[PDB]
Amino acid sequence: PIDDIVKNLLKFVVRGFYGGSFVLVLDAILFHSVLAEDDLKQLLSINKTELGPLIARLRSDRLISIHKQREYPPNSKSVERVYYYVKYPHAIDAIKWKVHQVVQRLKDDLDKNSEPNG
DNA sequence: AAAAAAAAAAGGCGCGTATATAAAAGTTTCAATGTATCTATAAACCTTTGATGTGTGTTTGTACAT
Repeated sequence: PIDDIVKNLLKFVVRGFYGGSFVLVLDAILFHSVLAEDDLKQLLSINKTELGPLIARLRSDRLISIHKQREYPPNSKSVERVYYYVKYPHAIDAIKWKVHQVVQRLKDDLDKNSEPNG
């Protein structure tokens, strides 16, 4: 549905004005909403400084609200995983405002213009 | 008293002191990367100990032979 477009649109921006690797964490956790954190790390098989700053954007854009996918461990102890429960509405909401802001960095800039007065 | 082996002793071989020329080969040293190994630490359990509704309990009022 538009939900695919929502994910589609997320890919575009995360690849339009973002680097290529930005969408890799998109698709990986887009495969399954409630995903174990290591699975993406395991399949990518990459370092934690090749994953940390990418995780930053996912929550810096709030696109991947990594839900604490708590599981029932067999040892009777703590169990959880960073399952990116995407907050589709809220993610774009800032984005639209984010977009607006750069336009303000042009809508204001229209007065910084052609013919010399100063 | 006589024979044999090592030291006393010096002068010099021959390139370290620069020393710059340049190519030719190679080393080591430095730093980013990767990994098992300490640790605390706060988050797992287990036990403890102070606060706690209440099952059982003292007065009220009872059908019920006695």
